[PDB]
Amino acid sequence: GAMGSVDSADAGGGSGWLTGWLPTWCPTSTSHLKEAEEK
Repeated sequence: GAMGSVDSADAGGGSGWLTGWLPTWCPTSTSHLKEAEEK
């Protein structure tokens, strides 16, 4: 599985093609408090 790194927001989520039709390029991930794992 893939995972982001650091960003704020660009896309704002998905609806169709965003179901996995792009490379690691996904700044939409506004995460921060990832589960038990490497930060």
